[PDB]
Amino acid sequence: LGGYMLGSAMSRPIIHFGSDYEDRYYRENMHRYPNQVYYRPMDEYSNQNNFVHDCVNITIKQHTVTTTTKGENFTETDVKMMERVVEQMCITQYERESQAYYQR
Repeated sequence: LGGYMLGSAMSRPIIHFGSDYEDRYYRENMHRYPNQVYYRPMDEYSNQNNFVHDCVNITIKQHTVTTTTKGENFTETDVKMMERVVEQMCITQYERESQAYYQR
């Protein structure tokens, strides 16, 4: 875990799934959901979506695994839902730290 880092927090984003009900679905669960996302220090990774991709996957993982071991089976849809919301969160947390690189 401590080879990764958690950074700052934010409020939950808002992301349309193509179903006008699937969008509401996660809304009607959003009391919890992820609210912080896991990365590594800026070093070589430079991409847009591709920085986000692992950032998302590892956050999504840590937010699934423990929940699974509490008896809550997030389906494929529950997990894919989180991946979008974590994408926006990981852009935000990515960029927050790009600004701090420029600030040197």
